Amino acid sequence: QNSLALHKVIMVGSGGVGKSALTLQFMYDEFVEDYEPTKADSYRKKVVLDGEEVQIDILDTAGQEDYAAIRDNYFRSGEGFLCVFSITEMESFAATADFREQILRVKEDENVPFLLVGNKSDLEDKRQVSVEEAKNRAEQWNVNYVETSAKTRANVDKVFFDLMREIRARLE
Ligand SMILES: Nc1nc2c(ncn2[C@@H]2O[C@H](COP(=O)(O)OP(=O)(O)O)[C@@H](O)[C@H]2O)c(=O)[nH]1
Ligand SMILES: [Ca+2]
Repeated sequence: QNSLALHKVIMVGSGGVGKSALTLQFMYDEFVEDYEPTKADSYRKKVVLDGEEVQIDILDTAGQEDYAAIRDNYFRSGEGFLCVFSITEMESFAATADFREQILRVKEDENVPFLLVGNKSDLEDKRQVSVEEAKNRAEQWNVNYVETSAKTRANVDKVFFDLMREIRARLE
């Protein structure tokens, strides 16, 4: 009846960027390459965050919602956001602006816990989005930029843990 902190994370970003692959790497320690692109789902896991046992809830969104009101309701439920793009697809980086605005409209707080996540860092030779331009956007938004690979696990725990650290600090 002792209650753990429950950190509600939402994955956002355009299609194919790695939302599900990041989620499933974090949850199950597997790189999953064919996860149904239209499927949204939630995941929960106990994690030890800076020595404190907590629960993380991850909503892996898929952009499928029947109404804007439904999408906004999901976003309103979230406490922090991983805003993912693929470093190999410039258009997915451009699309992060829309997710940022959607989140800000619902959460009404420019300091909402939020990381800009450039995924597919193992595909450096296919990079379309420079580190510099992504860092500059993160600086404009006052968020951290982290590059990840769901394939190699690089920075996967970091993005989820660092987002939980922002939720913990900012929603106190
Ligand atoms: N090389 C590489 N491929 C990735 C990575 N993350 C996702 N993928 C691939 O990109 C595709 C889309 O990933 P997915 O997680 O389903 O994208 P979502 O639509 O954002 O959920 C799949 O074929 C994945 O295997 C990554 O970090 N590196
Ligand atoms: Ca997905």
